[PDB]
Amino acid sequence: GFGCNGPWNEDDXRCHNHCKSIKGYKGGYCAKGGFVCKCY
Repeated sequence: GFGCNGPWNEDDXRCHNHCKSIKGYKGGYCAKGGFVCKCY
């Protein structure tokens, strides 16, 4: 996923910052297995 490329590399901060220039997302984090960039 976005930034979250697996449990060996969780870029919570490319995840938080794909979502966070897009109005609608205040942030995000690696949710599922370090692969899914879950944003809110």
